[PDB]
Amino acid sequence: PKLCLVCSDEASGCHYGVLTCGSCKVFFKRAVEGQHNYLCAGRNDCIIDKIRRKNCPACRYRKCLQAGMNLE
Amino acid sequence: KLCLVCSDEASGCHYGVLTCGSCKVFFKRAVEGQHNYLCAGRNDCIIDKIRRKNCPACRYRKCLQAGMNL
DNA sequence: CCAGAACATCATGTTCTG
DNA sequence: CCAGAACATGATGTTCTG
Ligand SMILES: [Zn+2]
Ligand SMILES: [Zn+2]
Ligand SMILES: [Zn+2]
Ligand SMILES: [Zn+2]
Repeated sequence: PKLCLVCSDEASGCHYGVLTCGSCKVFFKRAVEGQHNYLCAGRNDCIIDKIRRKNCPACRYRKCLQAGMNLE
Repeated sequence: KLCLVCSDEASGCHYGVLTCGSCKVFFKRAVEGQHNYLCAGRNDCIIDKIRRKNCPACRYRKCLQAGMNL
């Protein structure tokens, strides 16, 4: 098996340049195309795992960027 | 005038406390649903009009600290 | 005016299609 | 295999109903 570089769930494949799970793949594509602006309610360092990833879009988006996801 | 939980514009006195509509229904569903809420932070999230949706654990906790019940 | 239900929209995740 | 669209669903918020 292989892990999502963003949320540590089971990766489904290489998406947007990075190993990710399906949910993170479509989250990113949705985050980079739409207007959302996200606000972190903690300290910009929220725990993004399978359980908590939808708590903080802001921190999930940032982790997406830091892993190097991009549309091409 | 301001929701004690999220500082959004309150609507009336709900469950003991001046809160907004969204907080009223969140609180009732919280208590009467008993979901496993988990904070992604340190159990001290900021809860305002936007951030209240981020962390229902902290939101439900702040409701309690405000005095909401029944 | 307020509680509870009903409705409407959000946000997310799986599945399908190209 | 991967991207983009379509579908499915549970959480949130507003409106109606008692
Ligand atoms: Zn992921
Ligand atoms: Zn965060
Ligand atoms: Zn509120
Ligand atoms: Zn929290």
